[PDB]
Amino acid sequence: MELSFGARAELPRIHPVASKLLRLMQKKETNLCLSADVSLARELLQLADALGPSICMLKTHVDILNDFTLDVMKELITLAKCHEFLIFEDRKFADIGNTVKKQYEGGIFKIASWADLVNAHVVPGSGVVKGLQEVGLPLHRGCLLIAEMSSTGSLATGDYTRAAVRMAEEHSEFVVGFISGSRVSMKPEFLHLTPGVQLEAGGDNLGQQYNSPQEVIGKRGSDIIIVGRGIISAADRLEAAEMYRKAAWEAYLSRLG
Amino acid sequence: MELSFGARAELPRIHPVASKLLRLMQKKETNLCLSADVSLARELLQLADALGPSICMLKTHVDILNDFTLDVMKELITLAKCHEFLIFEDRKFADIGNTVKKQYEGGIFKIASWADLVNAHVVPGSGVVKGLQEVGLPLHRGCLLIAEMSSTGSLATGDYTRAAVRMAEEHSEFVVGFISGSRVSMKPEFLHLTPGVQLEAGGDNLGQQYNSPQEVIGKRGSDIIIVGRGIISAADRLEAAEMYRKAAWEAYLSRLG
Ligand SMILES: Cc1cn([C@H]2C[C@H](O)[C@@H](COP(=O)(O)O)O2)c(=O)[nH]c1=O
Ligand SMILES: Cc1cn([C@H]2C[C@H](O)[C@@H](COP(=O)(O)O)O2)c(=O)[nH]c1=O
Repeated sequence: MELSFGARAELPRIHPVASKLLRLMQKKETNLCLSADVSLARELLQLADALGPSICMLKTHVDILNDFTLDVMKELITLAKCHEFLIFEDRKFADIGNTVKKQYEGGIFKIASWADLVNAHVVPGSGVVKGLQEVGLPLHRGCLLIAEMSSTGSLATGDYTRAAVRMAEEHSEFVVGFISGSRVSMKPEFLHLTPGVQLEAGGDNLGQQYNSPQEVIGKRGSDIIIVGRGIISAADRLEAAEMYRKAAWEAYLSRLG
Repeated sequence: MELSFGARAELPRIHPVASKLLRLMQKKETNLCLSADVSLARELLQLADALGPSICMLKTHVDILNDFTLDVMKELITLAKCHEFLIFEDRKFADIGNTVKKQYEGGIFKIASWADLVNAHVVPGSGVVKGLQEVGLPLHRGCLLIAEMSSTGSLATGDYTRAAVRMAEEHSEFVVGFISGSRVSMKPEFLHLTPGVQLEAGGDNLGQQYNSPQEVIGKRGSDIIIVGRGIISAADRLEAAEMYRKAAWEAYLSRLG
């Protein structure tokens, strides 16, 4: 018996960040996360403003933002609050717990001070989560664990995926879901976000592999599609975002029955 | 048949950045990499200058450097040239090929412009290496693949480690070695760098596990020790670096018989 996003937002064990996300997904009829893989602050803010109404989440990539400052982040947060979407930073936390804590809080980027969500690879073992949560829990943040990857030759399969699920379900005070290609947890409190999404079949020239919104949401049971080039390379980015939103949303409704 | 670092520098298939490293290791009698996990440029540069003569490599951590600028990295290059050590940036590239390319070249940090070596996780598949290579190849950079991890619960074991070795073998134009706990390749062109090293037994409270220089160089067959807190937390970091250098160097000499 599958629950709607709005009902999942109310589950007793839901994490506050997941609840906030699920409520705005339901309100706005969007389960699309825009991957904003851009080099300029002006492009990031322009896309966030123009596409904000169509998205539940914006995945930032601050490591490639040539003119990052914390003032840009302040402005991005203003747009996120106005249009109602969460900010998910791309950075791949993937080190021992002692140093990921410093990477999350510190440096020039101060990721924990503006990202609602971050993601981590599980390869270090659960210390990666324990280190992140020492920063994320005081800042009321959530984390996604990379349980599967979309690229050719991915090693995030089999027992590796199972380890990611166990690590999430044992750190539910901080971990709110997964980056995955499919549903991997049977617990409805966890979110599933799927990159490697385009309307048409294909890939890229460096190992990316694409599946459609209907396949990943409808057949594979994921919750949210993450789309970069399928939107940003389109002539009309607003229309492209709307096409992806409508595709992902219908696929969700049809699985819901 | 074990070869000295100086002889390995002359191997037919050696990459130019590995040859440079192996030659300075032999010249200076050091197989120590300092893990400069500090948040201030002045401390980084003071450590690089004082410990430069004792190290073959300095592992930077720019994501935690609160006052990073490219001018700081210019001064680090000057010290690296003066004292003869390589610069290895910590950032754990762990994305699809198309995005890691941009992360390596771009943003504020412009890692490829100053780092001799970078490291990647192999979980995405070989596209991670191909994307980095598209930037680093003409710059005579090299990459290290994370084949094993030192932390409790590491998933970099078994077939995962074997996949890392195969990926390195198959990309030897750019991959010059491993982050590992032991020798994982039989090919002497490859470097093995081992973190999780301290003179004393123990660990940390976030899953780090330590082994001694004698164990990891002498018994486990690795080439270089990566040492952070064992040096950084000492009152006199120069004396500590010298203790680690002598331990790792004499363990290496023991192998040669
Ligand atoms: C963990 C993970 C991230 N991503 C990231 C890389 C890009 O920032 C984004 C996909 O962008 P794209 O839609 O332009 O291919 O998602 C994957 O594509 N696959 C994965 O498995
Ligand atoms: C890939 C990898 C990196 N590292 C990094 C994290 C730190 O920057 C450094 C170890 O620092 P430490 O000597 O203070 O524990 O090396 C590991 O400790 N283990 C690993 O397996």
